[PDB]
Amino acid sequence: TNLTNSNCVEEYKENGKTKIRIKPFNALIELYHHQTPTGSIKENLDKLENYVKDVVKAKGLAIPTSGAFSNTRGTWFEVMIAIQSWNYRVKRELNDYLIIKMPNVKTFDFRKIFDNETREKLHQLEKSLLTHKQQVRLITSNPDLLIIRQKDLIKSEYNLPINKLTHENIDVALTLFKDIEGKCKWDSLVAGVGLKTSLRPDRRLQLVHEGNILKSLFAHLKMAYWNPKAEFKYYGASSEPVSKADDDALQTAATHTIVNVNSTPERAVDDIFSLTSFEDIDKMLDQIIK
Amino acid sequence: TNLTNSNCVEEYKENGKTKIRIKPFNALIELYHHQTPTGSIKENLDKLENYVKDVVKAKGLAIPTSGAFSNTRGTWFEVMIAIQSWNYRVKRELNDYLIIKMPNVKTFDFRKIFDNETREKLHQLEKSLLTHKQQVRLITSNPDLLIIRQKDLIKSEYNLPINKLTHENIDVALTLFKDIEGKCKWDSLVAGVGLKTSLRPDRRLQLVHEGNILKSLFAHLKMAYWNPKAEFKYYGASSEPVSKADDDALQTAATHTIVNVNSTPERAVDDIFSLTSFEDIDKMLDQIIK
DNA sequence: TCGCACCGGTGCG
DNA sequence: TCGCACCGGTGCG
Ligand SMILES: [Ca+2]
Ligand SMILES: [Ca+2]
Ligand SMILES: [Cl-]
Ligand SMILES: [Cl-]
Repeated sequence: TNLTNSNCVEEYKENGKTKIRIKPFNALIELYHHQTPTGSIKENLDKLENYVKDVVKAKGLAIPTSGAFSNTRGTWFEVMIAIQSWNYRVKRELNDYLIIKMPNVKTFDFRKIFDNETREKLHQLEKSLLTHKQQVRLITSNPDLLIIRQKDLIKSEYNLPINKLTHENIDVALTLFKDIEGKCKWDSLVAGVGLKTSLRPDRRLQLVHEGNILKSLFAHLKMAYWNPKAEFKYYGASSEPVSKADDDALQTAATHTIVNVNSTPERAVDDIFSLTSFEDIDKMLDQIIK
Repeated sequence: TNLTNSNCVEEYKENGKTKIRIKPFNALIELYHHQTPTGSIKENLDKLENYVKDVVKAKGLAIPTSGAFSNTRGTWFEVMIAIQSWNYRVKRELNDYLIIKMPNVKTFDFRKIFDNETREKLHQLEKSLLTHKQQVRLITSNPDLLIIRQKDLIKSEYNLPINKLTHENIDVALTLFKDIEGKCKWDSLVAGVGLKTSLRPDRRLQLVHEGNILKSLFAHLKMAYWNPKAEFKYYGASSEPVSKADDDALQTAATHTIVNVNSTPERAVDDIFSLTSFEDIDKMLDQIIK
């Protein structure tokens, strides 16, 4: 019952008023410092939410808003996937694959992953797209997970599994991206994944935009290197059931692949996964990689 | 002070519990039955929100959630733009232009606007995109406003201005789409507009997806009819200031226009408007149409 | 200071 | 019954 000394919430000052802030990572640690989560993802998210809700209540404080939990639930789901993806490549012994949880585009633009030769190809494109009366760009939010196949990137440190959630464990999973800055050959990036706790008819179109933009960058790289064999695939994943409507929407073409009558149409999002249990995270990775 | 007899909120039964529901149209009528809104849009939205908030408070009831107001504010902004667009074409005497507020994709798929010859061209595309091992589609939410140039579509009934907000006035603005079912030639549709009370780094990419998909449908129509002169433009509009970041994101290419080194890159969203006052709605329409 | 990216809770047909 | 499309309120660097 010692909820009163929890640190999953945090008081702070704003306009002479004490304000409340959820600490999402702290909530993870306090519930999982002995054992990372198992069973139903959706149920674990609610357990985390009802924990903080009990911490505030016993502390005498105001309930955080629905917006605060949306932000927080998004992080819980991402950290859960990241950690389970870290452990997947260990127990499967995939010594040439990395599954990386990416930060936001300002912290680390995903194009920074690539080597010099490829970063300049992309810069040739970027620069040429601005050299017109009407300036154009190619912008999107960072993919949530990147799957990279490149042997020389794996170090022995990565083969140690994460059995418990600590500030230090979460930090290595969430800074792994740093190790690969500059080192990737263009055709080593093999897939990306967009993660959402839930979908909505509007928010689900964000996955399509993302895949469309990434594949467009990649189609350009296929051309510059004149390599028709290399592929980049993009995927969505939800913590809820995926309806038929969600399915139809996520069948939307990568529009540059439908210009001519003889082109093979390509989907922007190759597939959408409904992650009910942690087991399903393993199942999804099986399809993506193999 | 007679807030107690307002109908902008409405009690209803759910699991033996009386629940509260905002009636957004009713709020509009009760505040604007003598005079449609003028001045600052953003301020009028807050006036509508503080009206309902005062109605519930004086009635003794629970405050509607932040989600309820998001849904409601979205409608207020749309009805305001629609009505002001109705009056724009009247006072400007544009006898060959319609600016139509569109409903959702299930109520009225926007492709229903087109004549038979064009609806079959689109069906040839739709059918061909499914005739592959990997089924693909072209899906998006309905554009908020359509701008259509076709003389034979204007009737004298449309030239009467809307000076006050009544259930009957709002209804004609919101059912105008019905009049044009089947009657549009492909190159009569000249622009679309996506309307948002506010932007966010994720929600703003929805405008890009939309414009990308619409222009892709249109590029196909340009090809089938072999007409290089016809254009379709797509625009965004916010009720808040538009930052530089919002601007950069909305400079994103329509990806099918950047495949070859000699193609002229096209933006998915041709421009983004910050609508501070009702006057700005008139200004935007001036740029779009002329 | 603000930009990024998160997602639930609606009103309505 | 649910699918559509709406958008604010965050935690954090
Ligand atoms: Ca995501
Ligand atoms: Ca809109
Ligand atoms: Cl195991
Ligand atoms: Cl006037």
